[PDB]
Amino acid sequence: KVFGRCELAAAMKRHGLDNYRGYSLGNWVCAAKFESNFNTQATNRNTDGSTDYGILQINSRWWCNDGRTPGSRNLCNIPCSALLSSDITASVNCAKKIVSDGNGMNAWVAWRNRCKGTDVQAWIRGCRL
Repeated sequence: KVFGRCELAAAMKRHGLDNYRGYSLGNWVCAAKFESNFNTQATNRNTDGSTDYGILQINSRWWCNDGRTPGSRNLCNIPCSALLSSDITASVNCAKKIVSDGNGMNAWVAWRNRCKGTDVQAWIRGCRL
């Protein structure tokens, strides 16, 4: 499923992402906008044997189990394909696990690159929240 900027804002908000670990709602819409394009079915295949999955692009070597990624941990207890459905629960759930440990949304390269220290309050402007 491919989200529209506000229904993704409203959905991420449904799921308690607004202000989770000190990052406002727009910080998330932004990472997801630049990582996948609100495309929950996106898949990228890095160098190292890992692959990135869904709307947020979570990495198979720390976070999920697709079983073809060595050096695999399974910190989210999730198959990487649960990350590609249309409901963002699994992805939100695995996003909180990530962000929680100790680096923050710095975990996401695209937020680092294109959202970090920018007026992110502008990816939620307009939306009923």
